[PDB]
Amino acid sequence: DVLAKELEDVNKWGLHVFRIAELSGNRPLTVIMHTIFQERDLLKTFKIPVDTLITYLMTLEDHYHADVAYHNNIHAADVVQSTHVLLSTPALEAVFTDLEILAAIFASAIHDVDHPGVSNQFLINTNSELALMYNDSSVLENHHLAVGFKLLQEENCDIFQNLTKKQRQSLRKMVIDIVLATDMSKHMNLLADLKTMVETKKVTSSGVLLLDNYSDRIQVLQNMVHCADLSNPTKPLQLYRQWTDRIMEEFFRQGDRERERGMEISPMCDKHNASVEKSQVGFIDYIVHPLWETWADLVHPDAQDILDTLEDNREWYQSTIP
Amino acid sequence: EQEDVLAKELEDVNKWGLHVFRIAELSGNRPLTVIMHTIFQERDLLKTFKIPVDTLITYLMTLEDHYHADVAYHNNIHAADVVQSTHVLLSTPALEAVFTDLEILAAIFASAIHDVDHPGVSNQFLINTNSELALMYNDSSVLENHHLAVGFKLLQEENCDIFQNLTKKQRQSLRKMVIDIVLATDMSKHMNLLADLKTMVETKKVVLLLDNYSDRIQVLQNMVHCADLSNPTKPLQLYRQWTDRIMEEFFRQGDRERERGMEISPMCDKHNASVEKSQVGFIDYIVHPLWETWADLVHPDAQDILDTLEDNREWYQSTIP
Ligand SMILES: CCc1cc(COc2cc(C(=O)Nc3c(Cl)cncc3Cl)ccc2OC)on1
Ligand SMILES: CCc1cc(COc2cc(C(=O)Nc3c(Cl)cncc3Cl)ccc2OC)on1
Ligand SMILES: [Zn+2]
Ligand SMILES: [Zn+2]
Ligand SMILES: [Zn+2]
Ligand SMILES: [Zn+2]
Repeated sequence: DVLAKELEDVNKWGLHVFRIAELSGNRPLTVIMHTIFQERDLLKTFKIPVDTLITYLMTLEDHYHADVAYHNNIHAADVVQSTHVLLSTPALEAVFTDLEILAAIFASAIHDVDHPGVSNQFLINTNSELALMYNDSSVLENHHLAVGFKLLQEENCDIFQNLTKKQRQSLRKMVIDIVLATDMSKHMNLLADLKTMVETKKVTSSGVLLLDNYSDRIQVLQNMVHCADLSNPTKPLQLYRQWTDRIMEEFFRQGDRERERGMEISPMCDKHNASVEKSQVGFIDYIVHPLWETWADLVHPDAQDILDTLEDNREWYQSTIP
Repeated sequence: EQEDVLAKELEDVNKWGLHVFRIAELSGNRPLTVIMHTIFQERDLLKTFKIPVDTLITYLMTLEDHYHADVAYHNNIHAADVVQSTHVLLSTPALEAVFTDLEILAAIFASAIHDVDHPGVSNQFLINTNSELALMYNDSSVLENHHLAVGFKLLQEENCDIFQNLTKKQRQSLRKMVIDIVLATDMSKHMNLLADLKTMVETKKVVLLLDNYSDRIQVLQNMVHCADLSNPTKPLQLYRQWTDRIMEEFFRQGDRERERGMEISPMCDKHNASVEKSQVGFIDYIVHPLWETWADLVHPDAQDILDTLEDNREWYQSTIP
């Protein structure tokens, strides 16, 4: 009831995702995905049985770790809802097909599933079986994908059962391309290519973005989901601070884990040598703002208020460095 | 008698155009084991790396056992041949004293495991059928990722860890080079590999000089890549055998495709085949553009390899009706 009222803001940047998580009984990924699928009419279009969709969403969400402070179901829910908003941006109206929309949203939902709360390097340096399976290359991101797809095989979980072989192949390719691009090691080349697109940006008669080949289409989708993944600092300050607390909590636990084991502590993971505020400022300056400024140019002027909030939020963290 | 003829055949171990098919029959289908062991002795790798001999043999036999006997081309003879060809490419004068013993071990081990557990079908067939392997690897270099994982997993079998006396540092560095090398054996990576090698031939520093790890690995990746694509550069009676073997494997995949109502892959249709035209195309578009560029890097070391290639191409041409 109060849930239904929070869920009207689903098309809005700055949805109260933590409140939705409390009111859904820790089912933000399920309720938010279901709402977006109903709103986009994705069950009708792709003939998804509603019970199959809910069983799958529940299974997926169950495979995010409740012990993990940042890379859990709430963050998945947030990235999903953020991608949903970015997909609705005026400059992208009627640009992407239903299957392309479904891919970006499915990709967002599965994109951190079964995340252990430690980095790829931690997994590589411990010689984990996961690093062994994936030859030390995008270990986590390959795992998120294989889990997200594998869950379709559980009882009544195949939400794609009515898609044709061509649709399934197309969808699967797009999902893999998007999630593999969520590895930060790919950040600089994604951004470089977004920049190049902005430099040679074309618009149709209808005033929306022209993307006429797979390469450019997937590039934008990768950058969109990447933007959603890195959208925390662009959110209302009250939301951004809760995300900040959770990432640091998760980073510190990795640091305590590395310390116990006599490993080099990873950057930002030392709870005894932390500058949370200084780190948020550098994060915005070197990563978040460069990316969002380029996105904003791509979809000008749709994202202007997102960028203004970003810039407000950085100044707050600056004001609060000791 | 039969043990003596093997020994005299392995004397050509340092030569291009070893009689690898003879060695396969003479060792009782143990070409990878006998050729790897010979090369490890020839290079003093058992001493340098303090690999116990029983451990080496046990691992080599284990690895060899995980190549498929029923697979016409991507079996243990192919692996023995890539191993031996890499060994010969490593001994080229232009590259003398360039690579460390670990880098040598990396390239040889990578050659050895580069196709282990190959099912005889392409990545695409595995993708299209929704196989477990393609699901695990997200349709991305499915087989090559697998080859690596199997090669490394086999070290964990009883008395198989041939890197047990390597230090933590050596293990970390070897592992990273093997991964880099085998992953470049995916043909989807051929164009960027060639281009990158073309760039290095141009900004060539000289006995070749290699500054960073980017340049060191790039050469090793391309060397193993050349070893992998060396069949047409071999004495004709060997090349003819390799062509017969790849066409048998391709036609078998075609038969499986035809069977399943799938689109038959290029060169896999035995009812619409041009073995001779395809070989000339293979040389012109892939093998010769790469061997020409390797020959340019090691000038003049690969003249005879490149002459054999140009001779074999003209032979296959003559055979076109
Ligand atoms: C370079 C300075 C710097 C500072 C931080 C810490 O800040 C944050 C970092 C991240 C963050 O890095 N998330 C993340 C992504 Cl998008 C992809 N792969 C792995 C990870 Cl951990 C998500 C949210 C944050 O604050 C609310 O990360 N880098
Ligand atoms: C372009 C025409 C063309 C013709 C062929 C057939 O010829 C051959 C092809 C191959 C061959 O393609 N080997 C291969 C490599 Cl190096 C890497 N990944 C997968 C594979 Cl199957 C190995 C040996 C051959 O005969 C000497 O392949 N492409
Ligand atoms: Zn991630
Ligand atoms: Zn994420
Ligand atoms: Zn291969
Ligand atoms: Zn091969």
